[PDB]
Amino acid sequence: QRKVWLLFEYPESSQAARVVAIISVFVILLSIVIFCLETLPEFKHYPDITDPFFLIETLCIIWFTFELTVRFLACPNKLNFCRDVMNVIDIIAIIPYFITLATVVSLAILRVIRLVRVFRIFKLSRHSKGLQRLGRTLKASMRELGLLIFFLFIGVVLFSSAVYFAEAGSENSFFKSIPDAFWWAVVTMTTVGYGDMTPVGVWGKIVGSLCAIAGVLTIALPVPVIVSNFNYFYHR
Amino acid sequence: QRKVWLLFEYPESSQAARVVAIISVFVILLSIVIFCLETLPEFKHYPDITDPFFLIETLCIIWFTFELTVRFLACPNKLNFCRDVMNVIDIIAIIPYFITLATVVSLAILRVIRLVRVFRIFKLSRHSKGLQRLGRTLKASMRELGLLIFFLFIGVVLFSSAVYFAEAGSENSFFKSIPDAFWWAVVTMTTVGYGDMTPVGVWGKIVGSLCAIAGVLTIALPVPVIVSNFNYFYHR
Amino acid sequence: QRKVWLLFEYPESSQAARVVAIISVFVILLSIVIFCLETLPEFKHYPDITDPFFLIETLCIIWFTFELTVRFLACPNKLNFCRDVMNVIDIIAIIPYFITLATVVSLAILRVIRLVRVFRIFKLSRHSKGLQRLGRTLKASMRELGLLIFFLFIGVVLFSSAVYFAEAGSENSFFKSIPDAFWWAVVTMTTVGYGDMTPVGVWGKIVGSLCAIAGVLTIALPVPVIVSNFNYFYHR
Amino acid sequence: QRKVWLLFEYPESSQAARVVAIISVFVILLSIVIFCLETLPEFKHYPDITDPFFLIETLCIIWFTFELTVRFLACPNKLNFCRDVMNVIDIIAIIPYFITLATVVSLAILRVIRLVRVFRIFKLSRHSKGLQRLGRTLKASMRELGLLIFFLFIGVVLFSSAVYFAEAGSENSFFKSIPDAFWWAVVTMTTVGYGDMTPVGVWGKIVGSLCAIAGVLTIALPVPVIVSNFNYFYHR
Ligand SMILES: [K+]
Ligand SMILES: [K+]
Repeated sequence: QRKVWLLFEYPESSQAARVVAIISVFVILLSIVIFCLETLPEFKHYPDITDPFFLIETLCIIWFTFELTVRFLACPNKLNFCRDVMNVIDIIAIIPYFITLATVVSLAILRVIRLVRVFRIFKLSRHSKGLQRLGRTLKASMRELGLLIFFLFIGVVLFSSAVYFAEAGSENSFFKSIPDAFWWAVVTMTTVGYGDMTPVGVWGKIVGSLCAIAGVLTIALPVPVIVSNFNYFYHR
Repeated sequence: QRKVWLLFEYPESSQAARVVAIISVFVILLSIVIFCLETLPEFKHYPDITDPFFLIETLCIIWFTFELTVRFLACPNKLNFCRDVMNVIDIIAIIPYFITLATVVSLAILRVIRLVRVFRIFKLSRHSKGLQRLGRTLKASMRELGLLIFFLFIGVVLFSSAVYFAEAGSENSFFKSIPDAFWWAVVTMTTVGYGDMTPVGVWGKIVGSLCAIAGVLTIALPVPVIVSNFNYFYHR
Repeated sequence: QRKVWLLFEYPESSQAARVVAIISVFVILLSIVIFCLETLPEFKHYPDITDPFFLIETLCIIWFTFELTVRFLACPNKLNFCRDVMNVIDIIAIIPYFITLATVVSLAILRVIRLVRVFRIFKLSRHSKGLQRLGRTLKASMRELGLLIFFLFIGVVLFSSAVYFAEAGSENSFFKSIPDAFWWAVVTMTTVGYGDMTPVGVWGKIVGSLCAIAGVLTIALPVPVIVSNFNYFYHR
Repeated sequence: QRKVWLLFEYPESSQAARVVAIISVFVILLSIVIFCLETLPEFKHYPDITDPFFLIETLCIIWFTFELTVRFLACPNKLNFCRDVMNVIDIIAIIPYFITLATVVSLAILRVIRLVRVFRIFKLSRHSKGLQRLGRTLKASMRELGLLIFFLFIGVVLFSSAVYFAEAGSENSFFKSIPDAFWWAVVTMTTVGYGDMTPVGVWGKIVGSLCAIAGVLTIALPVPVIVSNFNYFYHR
């Protein structure tokens, strides 16, 4: 039990453990590539047993379930294994296949279950030493970042309402309502700035200028929040 | 008096005070949602007693006025109650309902008062300690932010003048005048960058490149201003 | 001499000096507003004595020349009066009127001399206490800003070359040559991001992705340069 | 040998050394300008001996090869000469001419070798005192910048998948597949924001809003990484 546990959990234990970690990384990358390529227009049909993409998916899922079963059996205690995030992300990454397999042997639910496979990238943090530190740094500042998001929501509602009320007098305005102007306000406060929605009126232009100024303010506001978490997790 | 105080003002004093604060936050959120929703194209008519949006608005306004009256009567000092901003934001948020009610029982004046109701968001700062801290941090750096805004205005005027004078030789130019170029210059100095207004001439392109460089400078500039206020209120 | 000095130069000396400084600020603002408003299509025709804009310009120029002559006569040293930038910005701002007046009593030369009036904003630095400090902060980091501009130029040339050579295989590409791609590359490295020029090819999209990443790098790069100048002039 | 080595690679050795460095900078700039101007439509043909754009190239390449040969012959040892980056970049800068010359005396391969001439800019680092410091600062932070790029890739894959799956129900959507959405997700996470690809659905707009928020996060992320490298290489 301990031997296989250190073989599958500690890649630095031996060369075989490093090989296992490398093959796990390769399988994760292959599954991600297959998931991305499956949606290409020239590959989709208008699934089945003979589909090569299906075969690669079965191989990846078989490896994932074998690794998960081995780790669960070799875990020192079941509660810790079931409570660890790096294992819950793995158990979420396998269920969408099994739901699909049951139908082989309503479209609204099909929209989300096929989506959940994107989380396959998340066990890369296990094998990436730097990514664990980055995740810890992000988590340590999650409260202040949430507060910043709340402030951004306040500003986005303010500017959306202002621009809609200043643009109500234009017959060709894109802003039909504040819920419609939310997209523009959040794409302005965060400095992306698509050309698909811009004010045309003078008052709308003034409100947009104020929103752009607030966006300049808010693109630099979380910088001190990132500091004192970064430069802090690297020296101690 | 003192019984209903520390209860309508201090949620942490008792469970009843926490319940009152929670219901106040819920009413604020409901009023904000109703304000944003009522202008949707499928909801607006082309007000009245039977309108459900009107009923929810009356409920929210009744709760707001009851809370404001209770707080005013229970305050230990009438002088500072009016001077406090957290109460002026409350008293502004109730006026537009009463103006609307009088007409039920110049159109430009009607649009601004309707916009005034959007200040309902600001009472959320009372129940959010983090928002109070963020507001204090922003207020502590108001003067330097104003200086930065003045510098941005100087740059925006300079670049609008430059781009208009460089673009005067093009018959298809969007920049008809310096006020027209103001929108583009403030959209460039801020890194939003809409595609609705771009120079087409070579000299216009050079001026736009210089404006973009100055925009990188002007949004990388207020970072140290936010610092020494953040990381300062959280450490002292 | 010394009586009108410390009065035309030091507003804080007496109430009369403060009044003179206030009237100078008002004249500068009026001249700037008139300059911006003169180019509006409604006011422009398709100059003369009876033009109200011309009258306001003559009043502003008369005040400027009177103030400059008084300051020059009252200065204790003629050598440094010309060398000081706050006086050279004044002396450029008066020239365009005199050139225009001579014609009333090659068109490319006419557009630049009209343009150079934009520098009327810069005398506001004399009467703004914080603008001088901000200018000193910017000047103290001029060399590193120039280094950053040189790096940005290197990156812009590299990415323009890459995108043009990866996009020449498309008949509908906007990039006709490296100078054409310069505009897109400097619009991408700076995070303005206009939609007027975007790659359409796959290789063009990859090069654009790399340019956008380098743009994030180059917009986050000058922040430490602004620091150690800001927070340095405010503490020492 | 040592005398000419000091004359060539040490611009501070004498006035002649400074002259040699200046002429090398001038030749590099001339080659860059010629390379950029060669692709202009007014100059391209639809090469030969009489082409002036070929003669300037021959002169630049002759100077480059003379300098390279002199430096190689005057070097103290061959290993460091062939291992130093500022010399290997010179090696890459001369080969493309010789390949072109052979043909005068598979088309895609002929195009990439033309592209690789862009590296002519990189010899400017030798003669720029501050560019070496900037390169050292960038190199010292390359390990963490790679991790940041990896995080950006994870986020870009996640958001591309989310936006494609949310936008699958729209017949007019621009997102045909996850690789198509990769361009938009990069353009969003980096705060550039072209208007060529935007979601139109409500769920697509929500996913785009989340991607923009994460883009603000990822543009604020690398600032602390640049610090502790800057302000560190310039003080010790
Ligand atoms: K931006
Ligand atoms: K943009």
